[PDB]
Parts: sequence; C-alpha cells; structure tokens
Amino acid sequence: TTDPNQLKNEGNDALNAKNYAVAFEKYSEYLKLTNNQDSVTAYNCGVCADNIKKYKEAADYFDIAIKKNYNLANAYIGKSAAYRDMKNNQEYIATLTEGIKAVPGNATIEKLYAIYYLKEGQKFQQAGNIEKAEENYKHATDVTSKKWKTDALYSLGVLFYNNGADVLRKATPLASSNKEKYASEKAKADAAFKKAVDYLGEAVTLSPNRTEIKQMQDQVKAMI
Repeated sequence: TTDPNQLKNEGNDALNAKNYAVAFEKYSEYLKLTNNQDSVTAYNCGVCADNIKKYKEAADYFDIAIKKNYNLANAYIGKSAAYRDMKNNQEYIATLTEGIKAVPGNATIEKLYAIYYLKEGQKFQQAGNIEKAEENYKHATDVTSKKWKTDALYSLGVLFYNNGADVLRKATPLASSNKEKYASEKAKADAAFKKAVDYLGEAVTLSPNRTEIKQMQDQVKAMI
C-alpha cells in the first residue's frame, strides 16, 4: 500500500488482531510518510515496537508522542520501559526524572521513580555503602506522595540506626583499652543516631498511622 491513510487502517487492523509486527511495519511507514504528526499512532507504534523487541525504535516513537504533548505519563513510562528492556538503568531513571518534572504527582511515574531509588538504596545498604545508600533514599523523597516519602524516610532512619549500632558494637572493647578511639567512635554513633531520630521523626509526622515507625524512633532515642 502507498496511501498513508490506507497504511494507518492496515496497522489498526493488525493491532486489533494482536499482530504487533505488522502494526509496527504499517504505522512506522505511515508516520514516515506524514512527517510524524499523528501522536496517537506514534504512541501505538512505540508499544508495538517494544512488544516485538525493537527497543530503540520504541523510544523514538514514544519521543514523538512526548514532543506533541500527547498521553505524557504513558509516553514517558513507555520510553523508560524501552530503556529498561535495553538494560540501560541510567537512561531508565533519567527518563522517569524527565517524566516526574513534566507530569508532577502522576501516581504510576512516582511509583516507578521511587521504586528505582529505594531498590538502589537497598542494594548499597546491603553492600555497606552508607553514603550511596543515603544519596539514593534521599532521591526517593523527591516524590510528592506522603506515603512514598514516608518509606524513603523510614529506610533512612533504619540505615542510620544500623550504622550507629554497628559503630557502638565496635566501640565496646575500646572503653577500657583505647579511650581516645572510644570517644571518637561514641561521637560517630551519636551523630548517626541523631540523624536516624530526625528522619524517623519526619516519617512519623507524614504517616502517624505507621506505629512501627514511632516504635523504632523510640528505640533510637533510647540510644542517645
């Protein structure tokens, strides 16, 4: 077929039958011949491309929808998913970051953004990298959702509570053998516990129904 309207109708027929490869073939040709102006078809073409594993092509079509301000939350999610499928985490989170800036307070984009950073923080916390765990959990607090902010703050509270306890653990044998180092370690533990009390306090304020957060803040206060 040569007629662009015929190509779009053929692509619609293919999509209706779940033949994503034909729909991609017909829509991509239609968009090429009509100067990429139909954002509804561009969005559908991006989904079809991702379904047949043409990930770079998918990202290109979702970009058309984004530039035409069409179905923005879905177009950013689609573009991010294409980069996730290409196993490109940096472009995955960069796209979600652009999406949260364009459509603030979109439930699905905020969930993906926050899950990414909570998982990164967890990964660094498990590998004992406190500074990088903190950086990642702090990014998960950038969401507008009070619920998602609460669990990023609760994760920061636990991170610093565990760090202060670990420092206190290593300082016990020093109390009667190296008082110089004992004072240094005690001050480090105190600083960690004070950060923990403050992050947990912030979480309790946003989610007073989360009684376990209040209980953990009480445990940290008992260490100061």
